Amino acid sequence: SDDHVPVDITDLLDRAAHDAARIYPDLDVSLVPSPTCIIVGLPAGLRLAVDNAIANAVKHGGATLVQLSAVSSRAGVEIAIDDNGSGVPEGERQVVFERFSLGLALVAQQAQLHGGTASLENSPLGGARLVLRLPGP
Amino acid sequence: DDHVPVDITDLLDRAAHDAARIYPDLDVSLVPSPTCIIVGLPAGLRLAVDNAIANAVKHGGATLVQLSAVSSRAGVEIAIDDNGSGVPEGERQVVFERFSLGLALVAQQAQLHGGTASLENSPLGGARLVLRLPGPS
Amino acid sequence: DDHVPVDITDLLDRAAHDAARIYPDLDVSLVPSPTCIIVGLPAGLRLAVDNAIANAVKHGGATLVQLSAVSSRAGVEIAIDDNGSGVPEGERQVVFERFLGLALVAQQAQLHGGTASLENSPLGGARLVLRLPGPS
Repeated sequence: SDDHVPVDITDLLDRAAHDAARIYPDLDVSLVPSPTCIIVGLPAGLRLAVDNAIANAVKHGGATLVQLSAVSSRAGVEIAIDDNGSGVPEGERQVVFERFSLGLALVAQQAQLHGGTASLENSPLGGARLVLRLPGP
Repeated sequence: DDHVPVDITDLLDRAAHDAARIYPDLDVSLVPSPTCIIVGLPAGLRLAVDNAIANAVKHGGATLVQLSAVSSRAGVEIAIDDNGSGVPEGERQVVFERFSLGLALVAQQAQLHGGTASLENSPLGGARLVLRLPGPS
Repeated sequence: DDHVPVDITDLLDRAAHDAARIYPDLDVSLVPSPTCIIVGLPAGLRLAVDNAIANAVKHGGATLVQLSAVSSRAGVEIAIDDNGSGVPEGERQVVFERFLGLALVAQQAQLHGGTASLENSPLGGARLVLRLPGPS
């Protein structure tokens, strides 16, 4: 907590999409225009969570399209990773957040370390929409 | 585990900055690299890097060192390249079996992370120590 | 082995943050310092820093303490400087033999093949220097 520093979430997502582009040659991955949101947290952990989300979308959902977004509000930030993959069935969302890599346990762990939550929804893109809701500073 | 998210790329950047202060006249830097997060032991990873720089300078007589990290689905390949004397091809194993020219600390850390440490010939002229570490996804 | 990689810098930071909570009317911080990883005993090294701070405050009446780490090829020099009343010159070796009482600090220095000594601090009180050899 004394370990938490300023984190430009939008910048983090931008760099995340860029590095993911180089790792996954199939992949159309981008940050959707978002206002600049700064929170206090653990930049490695938050980047890990995004990396891990993108990695599941591709390795396990077979996504060829991923969209990152950040929406600011008085409560904090809502980070979403949307993909056009096979998705995650409503019935399977729980094991998935308990499983380490389909396994998103790293995401739930980092969400919790930040006082926040990670949840799965369905994406307009066709696959999963993973949502990290982190309290603001 | 006591393993936590580690931004390998930032670790290298700090290592090079700190090394440049200990070793006057050493030209040491992180080469342009994507941000790579793994789960690992930041004190042990930093120490492995520190040890590799120290061996390059103290025993290889290096005046130029470049750190790098290359990311893949498999994880990360960290390299410490130097312009020193190098390690002859027939001598690499003995060097890894020795503590500090001795790189056993490096091998120990690589093994703790489920990866490998090895020596190659550097484009700079001296040794290239490569740590290959599995990713978290 | 008991001795494991220790980020000394991070250790000093945690020590300062916790001390700032424990002692009323204390300004205690880590001064900008490189990351120094040594191999050592984390519980014992933290105890040593904790003990140095406790001595400065409780016995020295310090209201300001600065922790710092300087690295070199030989290892790390950890310093705990204070604005308290200091340690009298005639006491500065013997204090490391007693449990005002710094035996815990000397014990950890020795376990690490290092040294602990006391000098005057630019802040007015004591400067406790702990020099630990590096792992390379």
